[PDB]
Amino acid sequence: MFEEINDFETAFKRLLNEVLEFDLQNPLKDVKKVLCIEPHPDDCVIGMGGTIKRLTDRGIEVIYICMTDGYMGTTDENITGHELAQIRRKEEEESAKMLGVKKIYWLNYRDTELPYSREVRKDLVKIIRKEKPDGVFLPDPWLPYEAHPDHRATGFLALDAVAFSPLPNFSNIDLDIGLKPHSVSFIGLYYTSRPNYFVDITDVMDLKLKAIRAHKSQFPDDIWETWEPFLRTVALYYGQKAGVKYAEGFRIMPGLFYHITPFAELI
Amino acid sequence: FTMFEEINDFETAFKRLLNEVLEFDLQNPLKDVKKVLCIEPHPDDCVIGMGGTIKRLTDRGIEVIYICMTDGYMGTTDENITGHELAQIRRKEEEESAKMLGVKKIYWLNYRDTELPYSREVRKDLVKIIRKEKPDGVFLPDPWLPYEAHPDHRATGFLALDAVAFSPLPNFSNIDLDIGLKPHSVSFIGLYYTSRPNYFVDITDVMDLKLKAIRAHKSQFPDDIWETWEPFLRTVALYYGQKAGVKYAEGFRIMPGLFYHITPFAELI
Amino acid sequence: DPFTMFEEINDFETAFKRLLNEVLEFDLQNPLKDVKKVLCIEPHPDDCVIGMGGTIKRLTDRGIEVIYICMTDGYMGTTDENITGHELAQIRRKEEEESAKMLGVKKIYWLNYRDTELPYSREVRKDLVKIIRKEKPDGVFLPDPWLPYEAHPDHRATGFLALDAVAFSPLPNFSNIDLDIGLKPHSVSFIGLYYTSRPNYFVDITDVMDLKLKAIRAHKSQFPDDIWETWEPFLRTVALYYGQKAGVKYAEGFRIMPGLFYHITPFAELI
Amino acid sequence: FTMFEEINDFETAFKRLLNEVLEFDLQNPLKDVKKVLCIEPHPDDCVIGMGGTIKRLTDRGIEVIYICMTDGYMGTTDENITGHELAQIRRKEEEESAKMLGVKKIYWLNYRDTELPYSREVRKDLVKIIRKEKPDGVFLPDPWLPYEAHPDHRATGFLALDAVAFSPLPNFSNIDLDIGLKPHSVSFIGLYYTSRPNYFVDITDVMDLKLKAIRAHKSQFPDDIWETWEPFLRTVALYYGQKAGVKYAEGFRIMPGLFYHITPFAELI
Amino acid sequence: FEEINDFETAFKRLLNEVLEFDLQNPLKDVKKVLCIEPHPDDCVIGMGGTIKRLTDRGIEVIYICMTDGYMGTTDENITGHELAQIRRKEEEESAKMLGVKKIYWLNYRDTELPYSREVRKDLVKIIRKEKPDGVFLPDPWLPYEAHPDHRATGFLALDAVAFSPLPNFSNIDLDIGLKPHSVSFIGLYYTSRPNYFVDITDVMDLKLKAIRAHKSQFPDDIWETWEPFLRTVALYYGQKAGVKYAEGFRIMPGLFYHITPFAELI
Amino acid sequence: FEEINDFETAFKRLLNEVLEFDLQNPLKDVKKVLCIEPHPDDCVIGMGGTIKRLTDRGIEVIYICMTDGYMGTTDENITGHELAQIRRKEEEESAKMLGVKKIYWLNYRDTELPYSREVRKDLVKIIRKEKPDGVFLPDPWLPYEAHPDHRATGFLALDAVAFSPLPNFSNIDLDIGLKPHSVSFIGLYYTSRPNYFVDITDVMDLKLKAIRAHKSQFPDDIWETWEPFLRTVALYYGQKAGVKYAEGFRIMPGLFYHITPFAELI
Ligand SMILES: CC(=O)N[C@@H]1[C@@H](O)[C@H](O[C@@H]2O[C@H](CO)[C@@H](O)[C@H](O)[C@H]2NC(C)=O)[C@@H](CO)O[C@H]1O
Ligand SMILES: CC(=O)N[C@@H]1[C@@H](O)[C@H](O[C@@H]2O[C@H](CO)[C@@H](O)[C@H](O)[C@H]2NC(C)=O)[C@@H](CO)O[C@H]1O
Ligand SMILES: CC(=O)N[C@@H]1[C@@H](O)[C@H](O[C@@H]2O[C@H](CO)[C@@H](O)[C@H](O)[C@H]2NC(C)=O)[C@@H](CO)O[C@H]1O
Ligand SMILES: CC(=O)N[C@@H]1[C@@H](O)[C@H](O[C@@H]2O[C@H](CO)[C@@H](O)[C@H](O)[C@H]2NC(C)=O)[C@@H](CO)O[C@H]1O
Ligand SMILES: CC(=O)N[C@@H]1[C@@H](O)[C@H](O[C@@H]2O[C@H](CO)[C@@H](O)[C@H](O)[C@H]2NC(C)=O)[C@@H](CO)O[C@H]1O
Ligand SMILES: CC(=O)N[C@@H]1[C@@H](O)[C@H](O[C@@H]2O[C@H](CO)[C@@H](O)[C@H](O)[C@H]2NC(C)=O)[C@@H](CO)O[C@H]1O
Ligand SMILES: [Zn+2]
Ligand SMILES: [Zn+2]
Ligand SMILES: [Zn+2]
Ligand SMILES: [Zn+2]
Ligand SMILES: [Zn+2]
Ligand SMILES: [Zn+2]
Repeated sequence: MFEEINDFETAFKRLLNEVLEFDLQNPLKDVKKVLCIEPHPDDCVIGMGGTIKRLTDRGIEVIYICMTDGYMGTTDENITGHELAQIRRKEEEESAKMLGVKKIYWLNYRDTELPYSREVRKDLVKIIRKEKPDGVFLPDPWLPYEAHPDHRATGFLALDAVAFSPLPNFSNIDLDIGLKPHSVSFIGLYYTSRPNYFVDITDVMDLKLKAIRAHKSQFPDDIWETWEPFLRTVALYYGQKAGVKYAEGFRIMPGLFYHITPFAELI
Repeated sequence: FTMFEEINDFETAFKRLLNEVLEFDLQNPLKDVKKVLCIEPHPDDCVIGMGGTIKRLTDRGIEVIYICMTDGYMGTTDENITGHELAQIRRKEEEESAKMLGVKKIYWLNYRDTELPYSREVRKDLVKIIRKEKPDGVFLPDPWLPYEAHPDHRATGFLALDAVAFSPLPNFSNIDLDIGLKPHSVSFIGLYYTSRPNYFVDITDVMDLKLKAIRAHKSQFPDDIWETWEPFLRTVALYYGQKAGVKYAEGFRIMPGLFYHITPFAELI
Repeated sequence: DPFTMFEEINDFETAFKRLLNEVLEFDLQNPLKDVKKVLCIEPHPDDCVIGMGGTIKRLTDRGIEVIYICMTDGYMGTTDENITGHELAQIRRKEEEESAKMLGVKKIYWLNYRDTELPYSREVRKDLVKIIRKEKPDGVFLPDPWLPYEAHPDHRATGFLALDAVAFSPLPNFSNIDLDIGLKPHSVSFIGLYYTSRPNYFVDITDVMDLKLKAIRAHKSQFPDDIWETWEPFLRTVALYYGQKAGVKYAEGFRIMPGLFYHITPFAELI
Repeated sequence: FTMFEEINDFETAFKRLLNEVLEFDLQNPLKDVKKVLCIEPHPDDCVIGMGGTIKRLTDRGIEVIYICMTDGYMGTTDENITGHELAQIRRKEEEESAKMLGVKKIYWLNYRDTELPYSREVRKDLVKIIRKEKPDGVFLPDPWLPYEAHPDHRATGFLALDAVAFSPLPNFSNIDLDIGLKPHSVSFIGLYYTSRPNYFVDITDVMDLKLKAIRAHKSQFPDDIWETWEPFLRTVALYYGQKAGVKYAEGFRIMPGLFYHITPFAELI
Repeated sequence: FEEINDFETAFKRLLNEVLEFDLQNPLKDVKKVLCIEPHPDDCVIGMGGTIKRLTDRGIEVIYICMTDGYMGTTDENITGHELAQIRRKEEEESAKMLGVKKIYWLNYRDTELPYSREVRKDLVKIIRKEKPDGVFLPDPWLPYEAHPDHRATGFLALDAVAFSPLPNFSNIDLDIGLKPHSVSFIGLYYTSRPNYFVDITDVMDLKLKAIRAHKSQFPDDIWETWEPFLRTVALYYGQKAGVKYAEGFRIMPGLFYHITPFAELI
Repeated sequence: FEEINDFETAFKRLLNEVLEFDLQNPLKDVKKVLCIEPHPDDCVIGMGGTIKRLTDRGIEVIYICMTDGYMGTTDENITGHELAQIRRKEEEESAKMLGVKKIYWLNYRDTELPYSREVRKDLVKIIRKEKPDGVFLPDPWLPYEAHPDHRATGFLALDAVAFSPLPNFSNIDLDIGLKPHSVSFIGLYYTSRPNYFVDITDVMDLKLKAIRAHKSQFPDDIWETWEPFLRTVALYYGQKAGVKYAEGFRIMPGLFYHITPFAELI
């Protein structure tokens, strides 16, 4: 019912606490397996590398999905995109090990050329339906001034895949060959400007930064002079709001708030 | 009139632009509207979004036509219902919901749920209807609604605005003209499902009919589901209500046509 | 980048100020310092003059080369049932050539994608990069694709495509045939967003306003007297909005940020 | 109509299928046709392809409507003519060519020369017209013409056949119905520009008018060009002529609608 | 590695010795086949007789239906959504009459079947799961075939067969269990250039009854024209096979579907 | 001279006098040609012999490779990214053996070559720069060609040739220096309807060695079947040219690629 209620603030608090059982305090309660979905090789480590270490240690299985092949990411006129792909595959495998990640799916869409297509949704759902994960981390597609199409696409496609994985009529051949529908229990947005849940990474920062530099191709010493200070400044932004030094921010909301929720911004 | 060049305050020029130049009436914005389109992504989006307001407009004697972008093919967790069945069902569910609110005509584009293109082709389909029904008003979902993760919603919002904007251009889908349909300018644009509403409608009296017209969509709202949705729908009506100083309201964003293009102060309404 | 350790910082506000001033050398005060050549990228014929026509005059006068890229052909922009889109294109080409001269713009590239039908495709990125790589410009102006309530697809597309083209122009693996036929990669030094609701850098145009408005009306097809009764007051009201924030009468606003902030920068909004 | 199962020769069943079951009339195939569409990829394709036949049909009192798929934007080597100019020009050139042959109405889709999609959207546009003009006949270029390297031609051929086939299905572009246009079945399909024609038309009397109506397209045929095209166009008319036992003829391939689907003996006509 | 100097010699040696191409008994070691149909009814109309004979000889036959049949009615009262639901049941009944147990439905909309990468990926996924020995698909080179769903299905089928064995193609299929697969046999049905026939004179009455199972597609109005047609087709194929009623197929070695200028000579 | 009443007369006069079509020595004034190949190896397999002979007679030959060869291995250990890198080196070595110095790589992915406007624009850009006299491309009408990248390359090549001289097509090409260009000669390789041949009996062993340069595509397993095939192809072409081993091409006037119902008669 809820007919008896006359205040919005009352109905809001009752909707989150009683109806949805939304737990912002310990939101990872029953999570044994998560997917981290990264646009490019290095996006998971840069975005939430610290948190992935902490989850790996607490004994939680972490699987990467890498949307693109990193083909474009060099100014060096001597490295063909084909070489760079081969390289950045090895660089992610090394970064992965340092953080405790064992499995990585490679979609192999070309860097800069990631469709916001039905086909890519179907690919992501196939994996979600197989690995039956409890949680999914994906980049916030509403991050202001994000000018990289592969990031915007990955964010939207991830949410669509999460939302449609439980619908048996969606990519129905997945069912006809064994894969049953699946509902993810937890959705975390990384790389967000409106985080509502933080993770202290002050202890783990040095490992995070070493696991980033594992991506040698992306971070020679030239480049690293600018990126190290940046990455620290990011951790401090998140830290300020979490009252620690170095933190990683995430936006966590109930699945319901990703649809026709005009008060979604109030968490 | 007197010279606009003479103005030195923005606040002055702004108030003069809205009141004198545009004649923008936030007070009674539906003044001369005899016919409106409500554009819904899925079967149930009109009734959930602005079902109350549709009843009130139907009663005040205003013709209300639905355009449904998709067929609802995907919207069941029941492994026994093919998308083809569910479409057939949700067509009947919208026809029943429609009658309860006083809506007589519904156009079905029949784009598949989850597979609504943001294509030129879909704009052409919407314009064709607008040009035929010559409506005074169009309601459509705010495509800028924060955290809206459903592509069919984002698409419908953008496509609707594009269709409104391009319906009056004779060079757009010119075959429409060559077969009878003359260009048309809509007089009124309302965004429903918005987090930035500037105009409200008391629905406290009509809430029980609205909720009954939602449950008409049996396939979407068994009792399991309805335990969570009823409280939600009420919480939404209260959010809108708070800002309108009533209990249960429906919010809309209404702006002048001009503000949907290169208007850096559009947010200030 | 002096004596001090970046690890030793415990305040965000400190690290932020040090990132912008020392690491990035971000100059919001005089951001155009060493710019001899800019591209202005416009969705339709008239978008450059309406958006930043004043600023283009001032840059032309200070001796800076300004090149237009026009994404579309303006084919759709008339209610007159007698003008075919093919006529209107031909017309608006001449109207932009006249507007261009009044502002000191000599070169204009026409992509000739049809008005209302501008793809957000790879192909269009390749076209923009080709030009950037040829003209090796120091600066690019493009419309803010995050402008609230912008309902025109050609505007949203142009904004995104422009940023992508800027970002990918320096990657030799992107449209590699461009290289194989002479065009070397290029890094733009400056990015300005026009038509933005979050400007951080202004330009007094109070002196230039009357020329700007005359250069807009050069687009006769788009601004008969009927229409102009509503647009003149609007355009002035816009200049005042920007003016208020710049403490002058009539200004043009731009959003200028470091290249890095267009990617995974959660504090990008704080500028 | 008497006892099909007891046939044991193919040749018998074939002759009975064409004569009795389909009533296929290769002799006088235009019997009851009062209105036809000629579908041309570019401005000039109808006059070059079947200009003579169009004159003869116009004279015998039959209404002939052009559909032009593209705008001709690309068709000049002159570095001074923008595609926008050339479109405007070739529109006037087709209007003058049209009058010389007795054609009053022309639909312009305005897809750009070289950029004609083989999309669903273009089928929907063609069906809209077919459903309005309710024509008895449609002429379109044979998409199986060997070594045809122009995509706009291949596309137009396929799209035309699809539009003919789908015009009578009420579930196809259903909004067409919801706004007045009822389904329509075309009675006659003619392929022009074909290497396997089965029906000819003497144009020996009309040739000089045809050639004058081609040159109406000044932009496409200066004197330089015309030195090579006039002899070509005559050589084509002779190829068709040889098979029709006249001097100058126009060839068409006419088959029953059914043979455009899963007909392994389609080639035997 | 012979320096042979006649083409006719090298040709006969290529087919018989190098490729072991058996036009005589080409189904030798086939325990499982896919029949790929554009629309519900295309398998039964095309090769319904042959499917019965393969079912009886104990061979597993699986249907893949590309489209939903949404468009296939002139009746202004039947929504495409109804017609889909109906034609699903009609194919299930037709299927049983011929001994077909499993049917995959891609549910691409009738008239709207993309020739996209995405559709290739869908077909490969199935091929890689069912590991079939054989695939039947409609000849995309059939002259005057004006139905896009048919042309598309033909091309997509061949592409799927060709790419199913490449581990780099739709690599996620592998990462979740499905290993690459090489089909051993490719049959084109609905072809004007058949090189292998099947007597269906005994089975014809069942075939025709299994077609009429598709009530929506064949009321009595329509059936007056289709029955004679379907018989005339069987006779065309029959004439070349020296029986009354036959079904024709084009069977070639995998290799001949690529850069083979003498492919036509079989 | 309108007053002709035989077709055969007008036809012979059209080819000889009006068009000056020279099937006898069609390469007369050609100093530079493009060979357009779908995959790395398609030029050497298709017309490798002819490329050697043109290189020797002092004619510049440039390759355009549409795809990256990413898919072309059954080996589950080679990522497509590795295979691309490899086949680049394999084509560079094959190229040198035949006298080819320059190669353009479009880097569209194997199996994923769009028949898009964008790809036409890419090909025209090159044609307009290199101003070649001749272009060789695979016959898109080759019967039973089931590889989409081949069909696409054929069509795209013809479109690029046809549109390179139109200043309104990809107009930015002009605005940055590249003037329009008309190719003088079009040769279709990999065709079943050739009208012009080239003896390669002398060059065969080099051709075959230049093919095997593509190690990734031709281990010894594979080569057992391909060597006999490649010889059988050369013999097919040879038979019609009255030599042992030949390469066939279809050469027609530019005009015959449009609305020419007698195009087949050459
Ligand atoms: C798009 C833009 O202007 N921002 C730049 C980023 O694109 C860029 O990120 C890197 O871009 C490459 C090009 O596509 C990618 O291959 C690479 O994966 C990606 N790296 C990350 C961090 O995801 C960064 C750093 O090069 O600079 C921005 O300015
Ligand atoms: C996108 C997301 O994660 N949010 C969920 C919504 O997608 C979902 O909305 C319903 O989605 C179906 C799938 O396409 C539609 O058929 C149906 O019309 C739609 N309902 C509405 C209100 O339009 C809702 C309901 O399950 O839950 C969200 O969390
Ligand atoms: C309502 C909406 O979505 N936007 C309208 C605009 O379309 C329109 O702007 C003009 O649109 C034409 C059609 O695409 C363009 O050709 C024309 O250049 C464009 N003008 C500018 C400034 O770029 C305006 C003006 O009528 O109204 C908007 O509301
Ligand atoms: C495909 C090819 O290379 N053949 C040429 C034709 O494509 C070409 O056709 C002409 O193409 C122009 C640009 O697409 C069109 O504007 C023009 O209408 C069209 N001609 C006709 C009569 O349809 C012809 C003519 O230049 O030459 C062929 O060689
Ligand atoms: C293009 C044309 O004129 N040929 C017609 C066929 O397209 C048509 O095929 C039928 O099309 C329906 C709509 O796409 C399908 O639902 C239906 O399954 C299909 N029939 C078969 C046997 O597959 C046929 C039959 O109406 O008539 C041709 O003339
Ligand atoms: C389509 C089909 O069934 N025929 C096969 C050909 O497709 C195949 O060609 C090869 O395909 C690979 C995958 O795309 C390519 O990487 C490779 O370049 C290509 N070979 C050539 C000659 O270019 C051939 C050989 O693998 O076998 C046919 O059976
Ligand atoms: Zn990234
Ligand atoms: Zn919805
Ligand atoms: Zn504009
Ligand atoms: Zn043409
Ligand atoms: Zn069919
Ligand atoms: Zn190849």
